[PDB]
Amino acid sequence: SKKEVCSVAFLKAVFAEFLATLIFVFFGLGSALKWPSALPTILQIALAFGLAIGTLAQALGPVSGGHINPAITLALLVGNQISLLRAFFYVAAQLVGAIAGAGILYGVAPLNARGNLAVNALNNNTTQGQAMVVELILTFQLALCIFASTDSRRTSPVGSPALSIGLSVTLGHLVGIYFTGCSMNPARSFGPAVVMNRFSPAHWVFWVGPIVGAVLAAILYFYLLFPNSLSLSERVAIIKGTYEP
Amino acid sequence: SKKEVCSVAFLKAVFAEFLATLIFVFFGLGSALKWPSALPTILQIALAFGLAIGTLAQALGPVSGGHINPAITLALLVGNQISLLRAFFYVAAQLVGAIAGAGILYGVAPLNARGNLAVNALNNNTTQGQAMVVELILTFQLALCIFASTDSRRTSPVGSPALSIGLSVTLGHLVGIYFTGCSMNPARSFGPAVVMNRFSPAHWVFWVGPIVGAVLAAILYFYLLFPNSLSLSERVAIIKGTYEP
Amino acid sequence: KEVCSVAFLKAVFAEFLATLIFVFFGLGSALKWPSALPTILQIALAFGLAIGTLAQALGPVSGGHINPAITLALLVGNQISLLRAFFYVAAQLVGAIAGAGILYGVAPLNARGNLAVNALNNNTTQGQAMVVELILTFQLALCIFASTDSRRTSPVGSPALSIGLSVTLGHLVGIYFTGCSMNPARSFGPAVVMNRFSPAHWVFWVGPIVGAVLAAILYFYLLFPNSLSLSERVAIIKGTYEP
Amino acid sequence: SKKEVCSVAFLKAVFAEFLATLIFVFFGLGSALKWPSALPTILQIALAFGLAIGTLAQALGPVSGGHINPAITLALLVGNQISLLRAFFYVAAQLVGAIAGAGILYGVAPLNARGNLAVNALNNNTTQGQAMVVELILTFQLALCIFASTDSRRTSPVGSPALSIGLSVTLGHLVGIYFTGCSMNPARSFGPAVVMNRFSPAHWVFWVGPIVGAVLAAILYFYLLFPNSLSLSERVAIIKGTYEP
Ligand SMILES: CCCCCCCCCCCCCC(=O)OC[C@@H](COP(=O)(O)OC[C@@H](N)C(=O)O)OC(=O)CCCCC
Repeated sequence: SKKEVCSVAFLKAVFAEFLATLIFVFFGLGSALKWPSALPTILQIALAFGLAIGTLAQALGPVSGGHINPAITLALLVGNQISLLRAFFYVAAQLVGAIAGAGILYGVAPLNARGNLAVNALNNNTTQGQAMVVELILTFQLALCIFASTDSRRTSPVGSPALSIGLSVTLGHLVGIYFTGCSMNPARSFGPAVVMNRFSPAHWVFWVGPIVGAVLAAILYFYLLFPNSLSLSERVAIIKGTYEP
Repeated sequence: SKKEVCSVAFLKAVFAEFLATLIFVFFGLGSALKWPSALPTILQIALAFGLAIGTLAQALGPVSGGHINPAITLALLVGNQISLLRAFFYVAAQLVGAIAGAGILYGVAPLNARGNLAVNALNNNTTQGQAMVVELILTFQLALCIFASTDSRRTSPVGSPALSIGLSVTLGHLVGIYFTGCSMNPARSFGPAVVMNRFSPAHWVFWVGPIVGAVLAAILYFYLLFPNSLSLSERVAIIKGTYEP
Repeated sequence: KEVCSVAFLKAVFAEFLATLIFVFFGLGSALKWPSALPTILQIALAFGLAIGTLAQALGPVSGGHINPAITLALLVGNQISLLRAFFYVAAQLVGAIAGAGILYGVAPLNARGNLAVNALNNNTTQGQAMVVELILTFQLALCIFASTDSRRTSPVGSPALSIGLSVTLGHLVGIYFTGCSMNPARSFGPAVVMNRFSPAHWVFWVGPIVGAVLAAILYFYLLFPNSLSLSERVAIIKGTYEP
Repeated sequence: SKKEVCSVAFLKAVFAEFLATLIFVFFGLGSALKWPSALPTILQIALAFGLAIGTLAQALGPVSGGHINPAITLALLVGNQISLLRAFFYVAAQLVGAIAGAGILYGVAPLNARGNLAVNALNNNTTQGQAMVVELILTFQLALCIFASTDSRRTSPVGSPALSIGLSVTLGHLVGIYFTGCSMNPARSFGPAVVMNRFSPAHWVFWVGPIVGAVLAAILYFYLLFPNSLSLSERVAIIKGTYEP
C-alpha cells in the first residue's frame, strides 16, 4: 500500500486518469455545444462521447485501467479488483481531470457556442426518480460490458475491448440524452458544473444513478456470474493494496 | 436433462437471456420514441438497436451464448446446436425480459414521449406477405453472420463477433425500418405489444418471418455448408442435453 | 479439377447468394422512402455494413468477392484461377439481378422509383466519373488484398469490418459523382431489372475494374510479390496449383 | 543512411506514404465539398476523414508505417523509432501526395461543388491561439492512440489498430471542424492550399498546432510512460538509420 501508492507506476496510473478524464470531458462537452454553425445532432454527440472513451481506453487503458469514470472506479472497488487507495486517488484525479478539461473548453470556445458548457440537465417533463432509474440502467450496461471486456479469464474472442466499451457509451447517450443529457459518469457531470458555477437540484442524480448502476453491475458479475476463489486474506490484501502490484 | 436444467450455470444462462432482452428492449424502444425534443432519425435508431445487441453480446454472451432472440434460439435448436430444454427456457426468459424492458421504459418515459411505445408496425404501403419476405431476409443475414461468427471451427480471423453481429442488426434496420419498423426478433415485437394491449395485425409476420429466416440460415449453415460429424445418436444427445464431447 | 467439387460448387453459390443479399440491402436502403429520404451517411453505411456482414458470414465459403472487379483483379494478381473467376463473376451478376428483382417485387410503389440504379452527377462527364470510380475501387481492393494476405504479421483487426467500412468510405465521396458503383454487378443488376441502361453504364464496369486491377498489380507484383515460379503461376490459372 | 534510403523497401515506403496521403486528401476534401446536391453534415465528414485513415492504415501501413501525416512522422522522429532521413522523405512525400490528391479532386470536381476545395479556415469567432490549442489537443489524442496501438510491447488486446486510429481522427473532427475545420495534419491543410493559392493568415496554426500536440504526445508516451531500455547511443543509430542490422 505504501509501496503501491509510492510507485512511479502508480504515479503514472494516477496521471493517466487525470489526463484521460481531461481529454474526455473536453471532447464530450465540445461536441455537444450548440454550434450555431451546425447544431450537433443526437447521433453526432453520442458517437463523439463514445469515440472519446474508445480512443482513451485504447491509448491510456494500458496505464491505469482506463476508468475515466468515478462510478466505474467505485464499482471496481466494490468488486474487489483494486485497492482502497487506488480508488480514492483515481476518483480525485477523474474529478480534477473533469474540471480542467471543462476549463480548457471554456477557455477556447467562442462566446457564441459556450452556452452552459453542456452541463447535464433533466428533460423537465422527466422526474428526478425517473432520471435516477434511467441513469442506473445506462451505467449498469456499460459496467457489465466493461467487466466482461477486460476479464483476463474470458475465453471467447474479445474483439476490441476499447471500441466495444466506447460504443457502449454511445449506446448510452442514444437514450440517456433524452432524459438527462446523459451522465453515466459523476466526473462528466461535476466538471461543467464546476468551471461554470451551475449546480441543479437534480445534480445528485448524476452521482447516484451512475454509481449505483455500476456497483450493481460489479456485484452481479464479480460475485454472481464470474466469482473467483481467493482468501479473505487475499481479498483483504486487494483492498489494502498488499496482494501485489 | 435433469443434470442440465438444474445446474447453476443454466440458471445463470436463463437469467442472462432474460437480463439482456430486457435491456435490449429498453434501449431499443427507448431510442425509437418520437422524442418531440428531437425526433430520432433512421440511422439513429438503427445504430441504437445494433449497439445494444453488440454491447449485450460482449457482456453476457459468455454467460448464455446471448441469443436475446427467439428466432435465433429456435434456429440453433433446429441446427442441432442446443438442447430442447435450453430452447424453451431461453425463449420463455426472452419473452418475459422483453415485457419487463417495455415495462421499465413505459414507466420511465415522459407521457409526451411514450406514444405507442415503439411497437412494430407494417407500413400501410406494404403487403403482409411483402412484410413477411423482408423480415425473412433481414433475419436470414443476421442468423448467417451469427453462426459464421460464433463457430469453433472457423480459421479465418473473426475480428469482433459481438461488433460484427451488432452491426448486422443495424444493417437490418436501415432497410427494415421502412417496411415494418424492423422486427427480426419475436420478443422485441411481443414486448411492447404486451405492455400496450394493442398487438395489431400482421404480428404473426413478426413471428414467422424472423423465425423462418433464422431457421433457413441454420439449415444452410449447419447442414448444407459446414455440417458437423456428430454421431447419429450424438445429435439426439444434444437435443436431450446429455451430449458430451 | 475444381468445378467438379462440392467445394467449388458451394463457393459459387456463396457468391450468388451474397451478391443477392448485398444487392437487396444496398438498393432498398437507397430508395426514396417518402417518410424519410435515406440520407448520404445512412446510405453509405447500409452498403458498407452489408459487405462487412456478408464477408464475415459467407467469406469463408468463397472468399466473399461479391464484386466482378475484385474477382478479375485477383485473377490478374494470380490469386485465383480462370474458371474460378469465370463462374464467380457469372454468379455475382446473376445474383445481383436476383437481388434487385426480389426488392423490386417487394418495395412499395411509392418507394420503387429508380430502382437505386447508378447515375451520373449531371455536371459530371464520363471521364471525370471514370477516374473517380477507378479511385473508389482502387482503395477498396487494396484494403481487401492487404486484409486477406496470409503473410500479414501486423494485427489485421477485423478484415470484414475493415473492408465493409472501406465500401462506406467509397460511398461518402462516390455517391455524389455516380451514385457510387464500385461494382459492375451492383450497377448491372438494377439496370437489367428495369431495362434502362445508362449511356454512362460502361463507366460502371471499366472504372471499378481498371482500378481494382491496378491495385492487384500494385500489391501482388510490386508491393508484396511471392516466389511462385513461372510454371507454378500458370497452375494457378489452370486451377491445379496445390501446393 | 545509405543503408536504408537506398533500399527497395524504403523506396516502397516512401512511395506508399505518397500514395496514401494522395488518396486520403482526395477522399477527405472530396467528402467535405459543399455539394448543393446534398450538403455533407458534420458526422458525415467526420466519418469520411476517419474511415479514410483507418482504411489506408490497414492497406498501406505494413509497407511504410502509414503515418500519412507529417506531424506524426516528426513526432516519431522526436520519440525515436525512425531515422532522420526516413522522416525527411516521408514528410516530403506526404506534402507531395497531398498536393497530388487535392489536384486530382480539382480536376474531377464539378464547378458547383468545387469551391474552395475544403481548405482549412478559422472560425471567424475563433482566435488563432484558441484554434491552435484546439489543434494541439486534437492531434495529441490521435498521436497518443497511434503510439499505443502500434507498440510492439503492448500486452493487452489491441483490437483493430487501424479502426481505432481511424475512429480517433473521426473523434477529432467532431470537435475540430467547428474550430478550424479540423486539420490535425499539416499535409491535409497544405495540399488544398497549394492547389487553390489560399494561405489564410492563420495557416501557421495548421502546422504548429498539429506538430506540437504530436511531439508532445510522443515525448510523454516514449520518454515518460513507456520508455525503452535502450539507450544509449543506439538512439543515434536510430537517428542515423544504422540500427539493428
Ligand atoms: C455510425 C458510424 C460508427 C462506426 C462504428 C465503427 C466500429 C466498428 C468496430 C470495429 C472494431 C473491430 C475490432 C477487431 O477486429 O478486433 C479483432 C480482434 C482480434 O482478436 P485476436 O484473435 O487477435 O485476439 C485473441 C482472441 N481469441 C481473444 O479472445 O482475445 O482484435 C484483437 O484483439 C487483435 C487484432 C489482431 C488481428 C490479427
